[PDB]
Amino acid sequence: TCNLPEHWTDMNHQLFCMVQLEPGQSEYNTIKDKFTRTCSSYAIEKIERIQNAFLWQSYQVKKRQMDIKNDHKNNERLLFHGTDADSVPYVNQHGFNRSCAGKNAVSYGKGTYFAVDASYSAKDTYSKPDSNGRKHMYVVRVLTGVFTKGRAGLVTPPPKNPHNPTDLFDSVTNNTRSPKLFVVFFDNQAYPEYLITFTA
Amino acid sequence: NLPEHWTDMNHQLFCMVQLEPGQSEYNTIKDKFTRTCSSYAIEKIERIQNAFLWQSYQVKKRQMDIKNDHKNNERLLFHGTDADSVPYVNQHGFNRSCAGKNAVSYGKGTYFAVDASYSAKDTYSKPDSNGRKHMYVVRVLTGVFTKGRAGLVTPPPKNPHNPTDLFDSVTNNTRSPKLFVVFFDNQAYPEYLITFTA
Ligand SMILES: NC(=O)c1ccc(I)c([N+](=O)[O-])c1
Repeated sequence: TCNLPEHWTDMNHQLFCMVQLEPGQSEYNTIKDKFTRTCSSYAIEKIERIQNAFLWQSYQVKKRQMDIKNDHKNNERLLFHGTDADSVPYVNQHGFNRSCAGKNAVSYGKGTYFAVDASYSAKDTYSKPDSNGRKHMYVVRVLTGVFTKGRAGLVTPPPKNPHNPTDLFDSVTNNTRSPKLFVVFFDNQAYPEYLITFTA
Repeated sequence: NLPEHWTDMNHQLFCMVQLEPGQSEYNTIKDKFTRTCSSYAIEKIERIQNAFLWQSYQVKKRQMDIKNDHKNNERLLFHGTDADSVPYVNQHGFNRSCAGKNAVSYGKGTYFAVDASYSAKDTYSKPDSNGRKHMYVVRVLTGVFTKGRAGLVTPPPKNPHNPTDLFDSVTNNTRSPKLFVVFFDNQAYPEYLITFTA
């Protein structure tokens, strides 16, 4: 699938690959710094770039649509998502699925949740340590677009005007002034870009 | 890249286009509907021109055609809905998070019927206060399918030792499918809206 970004490595005609990043090169350093800004006490085992051509293609289609609809290109944020080891193969291949969100982690709506700070996704309740103590967190491109405060029980973002109920916000947050989380409610509004495997 | 049979929308992104009973386009839909719904009468048939939904759906179709190594992945199916959901569906498609539970559930997704008679039941195409019932004709990427189960949140894996390689959809019966369930956004494009009455 097309418009692959220039920093991906050649995939030998594969449509999906996980590429372990070389420590000390610019790309690895950039992601490490984002994580260590709030997670300096954790130890990074490796960082992998997710090269999922089909997921990227569908995400970029949604990004172009949101850029057109909102009349600007300020629609993407880089956020974090902690998950358990058993969900990692699914996310790598299929992205994030609101139908899989826990349960008790839905306080601002029934969508997929993304943290501004890696430290929040680093909680064991999200990046559940596996049998060997390894924890997993994604660095995610998220199409947050135009957002509003969320609330429990939402299944889609609220409309921007209750008298035009189909023109929706793009995401919801806990606090519009100083957001710490964003929730998106549609597939392919979030692209898992890097996987960080780390320990306490 | 919008289809050439669509009306020129003057850079608008969404339009409903009323079809004329003369046309082959109208007649094929009427015939597909009447094959199992001879007791009902069509008020109108509208072509749904939704640029963004079409783009995302066509991307998914190309991906599924590549993955399955054939082009037998799409079926034209029916979906009855209440009038209050029509504005949302026209704009945003079918949302599994909004779907009612089916009387026989083969999974938690959006349901599409082979026969218009199924979608024509008042349980799905609920009559509005003016007696109007609403049924979509939908391009659905059914792909490779298996018999569903009520607990499904996505289609099951084809192979339990490769849990991420999924069937594309599920059905009530693989020998004689009458319903298909899909579990992802942009796997179904609402192409026509039939408004009909008893
Ligand atoms: N999976 C996560 O990183 C995650 C789950 C729930 C929440 I409420 C948050 N959060 O950043 O607020 C993150």
